[PDB]
Amino acid sequence: AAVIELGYMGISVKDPDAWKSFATDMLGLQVLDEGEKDRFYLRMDYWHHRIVVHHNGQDDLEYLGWRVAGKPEFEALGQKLIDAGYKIRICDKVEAQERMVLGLMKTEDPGGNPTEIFWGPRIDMSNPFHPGRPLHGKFVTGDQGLGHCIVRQTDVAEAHKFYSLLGFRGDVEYRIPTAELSFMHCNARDHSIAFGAMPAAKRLNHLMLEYTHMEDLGYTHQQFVKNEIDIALQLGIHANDKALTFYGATPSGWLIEPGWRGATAIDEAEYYVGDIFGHGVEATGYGLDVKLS
Amino acid sequence: AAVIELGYMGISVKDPDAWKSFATDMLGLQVLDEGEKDRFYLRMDYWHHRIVVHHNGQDDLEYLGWRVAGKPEFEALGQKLIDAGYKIRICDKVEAQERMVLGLMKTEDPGGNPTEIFWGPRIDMSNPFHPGRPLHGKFVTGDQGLGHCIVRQTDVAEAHKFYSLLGFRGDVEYRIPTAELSFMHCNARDHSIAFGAMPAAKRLNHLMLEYTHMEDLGYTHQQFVKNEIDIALQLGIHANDKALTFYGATPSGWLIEPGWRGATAIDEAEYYVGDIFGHGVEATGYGLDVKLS
Amino acid sequence: AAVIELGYMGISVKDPDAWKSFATDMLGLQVLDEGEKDRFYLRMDYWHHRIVVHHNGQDDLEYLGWRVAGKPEFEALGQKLIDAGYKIRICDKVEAQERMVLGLMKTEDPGGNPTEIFWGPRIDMSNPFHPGRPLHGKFVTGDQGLGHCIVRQTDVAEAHKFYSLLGFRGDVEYRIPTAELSFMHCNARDHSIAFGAMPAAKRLNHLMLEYTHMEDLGYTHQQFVKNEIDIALQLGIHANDKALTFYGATPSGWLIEPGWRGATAIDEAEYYVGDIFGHGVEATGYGLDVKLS
Amino acid sequence: AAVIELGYMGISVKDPDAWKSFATDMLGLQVLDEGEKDRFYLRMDYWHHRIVVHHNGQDDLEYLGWRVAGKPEFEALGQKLIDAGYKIRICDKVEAQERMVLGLMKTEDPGGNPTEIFWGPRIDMSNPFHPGRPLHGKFVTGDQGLGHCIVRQTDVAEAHKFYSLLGFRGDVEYRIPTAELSFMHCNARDHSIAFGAMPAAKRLNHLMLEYTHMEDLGYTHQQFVKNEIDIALQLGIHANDKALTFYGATPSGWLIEPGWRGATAIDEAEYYVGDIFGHGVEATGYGLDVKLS
Amino acid sequence: AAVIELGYMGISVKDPDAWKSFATDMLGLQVLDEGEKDRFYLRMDYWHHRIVVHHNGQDDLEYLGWRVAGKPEFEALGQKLIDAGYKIRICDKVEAQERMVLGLMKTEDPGGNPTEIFWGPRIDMSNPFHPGRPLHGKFVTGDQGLGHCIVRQTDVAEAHKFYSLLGFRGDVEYRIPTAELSFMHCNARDHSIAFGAMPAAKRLNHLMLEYTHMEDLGYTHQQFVKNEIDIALQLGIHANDKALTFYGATPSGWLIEPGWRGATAIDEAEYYVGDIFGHGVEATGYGLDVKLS
Amino acid sequence: AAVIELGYMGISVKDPDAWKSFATDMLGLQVLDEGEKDRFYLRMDYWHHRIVVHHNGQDDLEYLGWRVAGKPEFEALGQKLIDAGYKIRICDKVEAQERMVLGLMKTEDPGGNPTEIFWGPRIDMSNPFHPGRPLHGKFVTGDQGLGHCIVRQTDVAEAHKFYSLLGFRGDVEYRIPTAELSFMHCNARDHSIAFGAMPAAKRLNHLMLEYTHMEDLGYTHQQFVKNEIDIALQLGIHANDKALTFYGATPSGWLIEPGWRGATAIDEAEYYVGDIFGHGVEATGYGLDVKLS
Ligand SMILES: Oc1ccc2ccccc2c1O
Ligand SMILES: Oc1ccc2ccccc2c1O
Ligand SMILES: Oc1ccc2ccccc2c1O
Ligand SMILES: Oc1ccc2ccccc2c1O
Ligand SMILES: Oc1ccc2ccccc2c1O
Ligand SMILES: Oc1ccc2ccccc2c1O
Ligand SMILES: [Fe+2]
Ligand SMILES: [Fe+2]
Ligand SMILES: [Fe+2]
Ligand SMILES: [Fe+2]
Ligand SMILES: [Fe+2]
Ligand SMILES: [Fe+2]
Ligand SMILES: [Mg+2]
Ligand SMILES: [Mg+2]
Ligand SMILES: [Mg+2]
Ligand SMILES: [Mg+2]
Ligand SMILES: [Mg+2]
Ligand SMILES: [Mg+2]
Repeated sequence: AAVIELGYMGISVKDPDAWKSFATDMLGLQVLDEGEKDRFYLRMDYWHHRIVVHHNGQDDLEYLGWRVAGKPEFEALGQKLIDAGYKIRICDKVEAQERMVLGLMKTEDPGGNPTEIFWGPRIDMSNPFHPGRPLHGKFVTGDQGLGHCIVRQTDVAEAHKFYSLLGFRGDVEYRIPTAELSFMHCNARDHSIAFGAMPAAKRLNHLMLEYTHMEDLGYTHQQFVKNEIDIALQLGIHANDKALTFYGATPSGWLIEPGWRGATAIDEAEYYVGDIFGHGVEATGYGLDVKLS
Repeated sequence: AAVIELGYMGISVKDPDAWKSFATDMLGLQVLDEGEKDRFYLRMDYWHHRIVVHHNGQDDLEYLGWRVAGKPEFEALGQKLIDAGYKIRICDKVEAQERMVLGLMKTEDPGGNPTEIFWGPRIDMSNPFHPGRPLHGKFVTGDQGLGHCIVRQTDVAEAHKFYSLLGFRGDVEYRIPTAELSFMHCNARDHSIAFGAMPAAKRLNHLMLEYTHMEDLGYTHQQFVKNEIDIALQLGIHANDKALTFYGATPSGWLIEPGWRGATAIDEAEYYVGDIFGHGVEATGYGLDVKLS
Repeated sequence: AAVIELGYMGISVKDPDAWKSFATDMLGLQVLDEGEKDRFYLRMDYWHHRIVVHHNGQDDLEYLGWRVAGKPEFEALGQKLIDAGYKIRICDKVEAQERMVLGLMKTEDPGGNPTEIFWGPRIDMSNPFHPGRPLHGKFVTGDQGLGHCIVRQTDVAEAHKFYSLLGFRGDVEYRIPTAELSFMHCNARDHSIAFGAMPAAKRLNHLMLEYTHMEDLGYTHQQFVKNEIDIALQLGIHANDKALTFYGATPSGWLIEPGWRGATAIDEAEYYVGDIFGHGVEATGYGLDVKLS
Repeated sequence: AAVIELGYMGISVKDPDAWKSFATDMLGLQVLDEGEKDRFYLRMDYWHHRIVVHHNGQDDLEYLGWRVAGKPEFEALGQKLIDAGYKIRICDKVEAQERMVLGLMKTEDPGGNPTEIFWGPRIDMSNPFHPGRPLHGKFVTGDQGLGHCIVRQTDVAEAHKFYSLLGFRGDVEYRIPTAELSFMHCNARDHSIAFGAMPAAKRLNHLMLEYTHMEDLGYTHQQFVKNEIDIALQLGIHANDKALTFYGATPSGWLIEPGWRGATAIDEAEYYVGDIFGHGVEATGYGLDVKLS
Repeated sequence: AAVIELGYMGISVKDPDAWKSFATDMLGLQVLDEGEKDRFYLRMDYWHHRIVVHHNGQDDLEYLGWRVAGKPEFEALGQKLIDAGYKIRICDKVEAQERMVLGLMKTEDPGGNPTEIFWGPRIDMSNPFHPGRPLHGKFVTGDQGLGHCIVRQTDVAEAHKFYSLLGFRGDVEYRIPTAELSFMHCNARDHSIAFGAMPAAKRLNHLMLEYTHMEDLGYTHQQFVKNEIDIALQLGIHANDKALTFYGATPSGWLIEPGWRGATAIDEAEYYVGDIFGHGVEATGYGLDVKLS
Repeated sequence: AAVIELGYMGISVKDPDAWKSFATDMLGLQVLDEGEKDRFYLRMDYWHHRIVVHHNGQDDLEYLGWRVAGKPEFEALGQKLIDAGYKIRICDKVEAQERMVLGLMKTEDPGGNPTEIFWGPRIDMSNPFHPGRPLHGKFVTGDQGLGHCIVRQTDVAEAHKFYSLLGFRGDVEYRIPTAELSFMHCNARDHSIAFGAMPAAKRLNHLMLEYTHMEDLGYTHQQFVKNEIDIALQLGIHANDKALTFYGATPSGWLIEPGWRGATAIDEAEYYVGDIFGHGVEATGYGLDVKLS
């Protein structure tokens, strides 16, 4: 029994209108508004949603939702967490329905990040993805889940223990002149969660979303430049996942990492002291002032 | 040890002559009459038969025959069922020979549906399938077994427990505005058995048979229309298996679901609130008045 | 730990000169004479040999040599046989060297057939196979071992227990109007050993050797016809392995089954009541007077 | 938990300048000098290095570095070695940093060869391999590690026990008229370590490095001939790995075996009494005066 | 008979030392100096050279060398040019040897650009490409020739007539708000020559060289940024060839266009009014101040 | 209409017994003796023969036999040769039958080498190739014909004109420090005929035969070394065809070039000044004292 993907994430925001325009125009995500007073959804694929956007918010992560294959794996992982001393709560039907899942449990990772484990997402096969702007392609999701994030941790060894229990694999992959960053995978995506020991004002450092087409990544980069949105780290290729990516500001102040061409996760641990090219610092103050080239 | 396919099914009918004409002309199945006073066979492939048609009957399912790989799996599953508290009977040679199998056991699922577990079907490699009408292609069988059915259940959780013990995987896949339907697989066929909590006059709701060719599905649909046979649900594509199918009346009053292009089963649970298109209700009273589009 | 192929076989013969001419001209095997007074070898591939031909003999099987992957599997299987009550003898270096293997043990199957289990065959990569007559192709060996045989058994259930312990899988595959024949596999070859309950004057009923090319099978058949050698069963295709084969007399009186186009073994048990075509009886008295078509 | 590749090796040399010229001109390896007073590095691929060359040395092997997938396998193998009675030392951060690995332990094989087990090599993805002379291709490394070696052993059975514990598989593959040589694999490379019982003045008999291109192997052979460097064994093809190789003197007196076209390791043990062609003795005194053709 | 590739080009430069450092460090080309007083060579592949760099020069193009398949095509094209009224000179052996070709003719295109047509380039298969800095990959050459250029033309219709006679195909592909640019191909490279009506101080506007690997393109871009070399047009993707490219200053003042992922030429004419993304103007004065996004 | 392969060759020899042993043991060719007093045949494949060996001979080439597709191409090429001023003779049935072809014409190339053009070779599909020694593989023939040769020419331009008329393509490919050698192809074999201006005592310089397997080439090389047969040029790889080959003496004094891994012919002319590696001179006096490395 193990987590198999980053299924969904919840964020809260102070400016929902800015977020709708940002998500659609700058990224190509689809806005779905179900008429709820306090939230809307962002789509990437056939799932009803991948991101829940809550308003009256704190401009930060609200929860990560990690999928397991089914009820037997849900029950086994729950018991594993209990046996290891972690505190979990199995949610009732109302709470599961709020997330639009068949089964749901809530806990917190060792860094304080609200963590949900679920099975049975709602897939709207009748409602194909329709991007918020014209796209050459689509997003890479499927068995790789929605993307990845770096989140704050206060104790890297304890974080690693928790994510290992959940079925993730990975360790320190960068020693940057020394800062150490750890990257963990639960499927073919090179990593789904990553972290280090750096102090951080927010739970969320960045969210990476992956395009199928280089043309969409480039156009997104151009949208950031034309609209004069801060780029924290310039275009570059990571040594671990081999993806072409950049990092730009969101209206909430944490970063989005649009990217293209991520490689398959490997179980064999290796480490690097820098990236392949690029990812030079441009705008500062976003929690990623590392020297990568 | 696990069930690996829906190997055969037995039905009983009040009008065997109507069933011969229906099976051959409307569906393209092959009638095999071995001169027995009380039954004949329907073929789909090289197996001696896939369906036994008993006459002097009740116009309903008589038994489902689930295959295991061999004697060791047969013996292991038998003991598993006994240990879990289910009542089984290991059949003698005469009874096994009646079904034309090397080993046979009989039991009943929690909904009262007679359930057989066997190994070693008779394959007539010398006698290739010869359809009851001209076909462009053939049927999809092989590792996927003969097809799938929905059968009546009175306790969904108990049904799920039983089929899980037998090696099936699956859960609720549709929440239709709320009706919940569960679908379970034991091989690459998207599902082989499915059920929900709806009251039903018959054990059998429908049997799905899959053509290799769209042209045969379309011609079958045309045969139903031309002969003015009730179509309960119109052409459409299911969100789970992605197959193009419709549902038509059989002479016994339960439905046949001829189809084409079923997708591979997945172990990762998801659910839907509707189909991709179609499957609108036409004729009523057949136990499937759900809103799928 | 399991047997992985029929590695070699030993036979003894009354007329070694006739056997050399037969093996080369009629079958295309390669004769290798190492100058030993009491034996010579037959080759099929890069192995030093696949068949040892002893002279001053009884015109029957002397031993079957079953390969395991290595020493750990050899030791594990030896202990398994001991624990189950079978009598084995681990051979010393001289005896292992006689067979040209790294490790050797000797036992007897429940029908009295001398049975050897070994690891580490001698492969003469420096000495490519050179057939005893011109061939269009070569033999099918590799992961499938040298071929298959039917051998005499006195207790089918005990035979099955023994071969199952050794890692073989399979059961009754033919019910011929009733005679039952069992076929067991230990690799991709449809079967490597088979048996039934019929009385037999010899340990060996037949040995099947498989050509890569239909042209070589046909030419071999023609050689039997032209030289007026008894054909016991005519050309035909088996329902289990789908191979085109015939059965002809050897100088020792047991049969050779030259063949072509054998299918991959399947773990799922099925049975047949006849072959696909052919295999009609021609010459009688060879222990295979079954009705296969 | 098992060793997955020969990750690195350390050697010590009396003439570092001769080694730089040899490695670059004769073999095409890349010299990397980090300004350390007592060592330099040789590269083959993206790894920071594959060979450490220590100076003020003994012209022999200093250590073999065997990789495991990650920390869990490192910890499991360490405990396995302890439980079996072997003496290991888990290294501190300074020592791990010396080797540029995330975790390191040191021990000695039963023949006295210093043996290191590590996880997390440093990969310089920013610094692609740049050969020390023009090459048509590159080296075969990746999942196959850097190459293979024969090292001295005093007790073959004890050596085999040790490498088996580490996850290697293999046994005697040559009986050369009798000398027995054992070859063990831990990945797809036909073998990564090999040994026999012959007396040897040095720990290291030879190191084999594999080119992707035959043209580079041939040019290397020509470089040895033109520069009048001793060739111990002439061009030939091995019966086990099917590679085209020759053996030439290094400035340290042990042999390099440049090669091309190695086959995939097999778990099924076989043995040979000679090679496919070539590998005739030319220069003597290098510890490989065997008759291979 | 037709031109099949841009085989070589000659340039002349005022600062050969700056060009050596630029070509090697910034681009990864290989410098080959044959000891000639007035020139050196740049390599990209197995050809003896692709670019001749003459010194005591004008910082501009000296000649384009267009390859034909062999002598029959050389002779046919020569006669075609003569028959159409163009002035050509068939070169003697000394002149052909200067270019290291088997046959050579010299002419001038309608814009005054010295144009050479040749067959039989010198290929140094013994001397594999060795880049002037470490590269992840190599260059795209082969059937696509060395790259492409834009050169000055004074009469677009006459230029088109000339290149059409030589076997090129293509027409106006961009109408940029109106400036019209024409692009012509002679092989699978999307184009090998292009031109428009804009006034130009130099014969050569830019030369495009294509990497096999995105990582090398990105590293080259980084080298331009780090060394503060003018980038005329920023990273972007062309609508015609779909390549990712940027344009940077050379020491001669004309531009290099390093790129990656060019698409196959198409014979069906289409046109665009802008690029896919990027190629925004940065540094001005380089003859490409067009609005492409 | 064009020649499509080197179909057969005739040689005459002073020592037929030495030639039988040489061809079989040293090369693996098959000797076929039809009981004719003055000749025997050598086979490589299903053709009745590829080489006719005449005795009472001159130890040189007697004729090259070039195949055309059929009668229409035979008639067209005959008329082409006549129209161009060459002297041909269309052979009668007896003469065609001597060569075992359906149609035959005889002429002489400009260097005096007897040249035959034919259609309709005799293929003995009933008699598969059986090599004169054990082989790992077979020969490369099929659409590539039997091999290639260098033959004497007195006027290279006239030779080129003749072979061009016959449908061959090619030109000078080596300028060896200056000696120029021309190589011409008529199918996918890199070349089938080659020549230069060097004086030669014999019509035939060498015949190249190509193995499918490197192992057979290496074993052949070893046979030459062990039997102390002159090797004129050592193992090496040609820059044009990329084949691994060496050149050894035949009993007739001209050379055989056994080889492996020839590349596909290219229509685009290029030239080289040396080989990739090897082909160093060993034994002299065989008409190939060129410097190739
Ligand atoms: O996705 C990533 C891969 C590698 C990284 C390496 C260092 C910082 C951030 C990184 C990141 O977001
Ligand atoms: O085969 C099926 C797939 C999905 C279904 C969904 C809802 C009702 C029946 C269904 C069915 O027969
Ligand atoms: O190889 C065989 C396959 C099937 C058989 C079925 C019945 C008798 C002999 C058989 C046999 O030798
Ligand atoms: O790599 C090798 C393969 C086989 C061998 C067989 C005998 C000696 C050395 C050998 C070797 O270095
Ligand atoms: O390679 C190119 C493709 C398209 C272009 C379109 C407009 C200007 C330059 C271009 C170029 O160099
Ligand atoms: O087959 C050949 C290819 C290239 C050659 C190049 C120079 C001499 C002989 C050659 C030859 O026999
Ligand atoms: Fe990231
Ligand atoms: Fe259904
Ligand atoms: Fe058989
Ligand atoms: Fe070796
Ligand atoms: Fe361009
Ligand atoms: Fe040649
Ligand atoms: Mg990772
Ligand atoms: Mg399902
Ligand atoms: Mg079987
Ligand atoms: Mg091995
Ligand atoms: Mg174009
Ligand atoms: Mg050529």
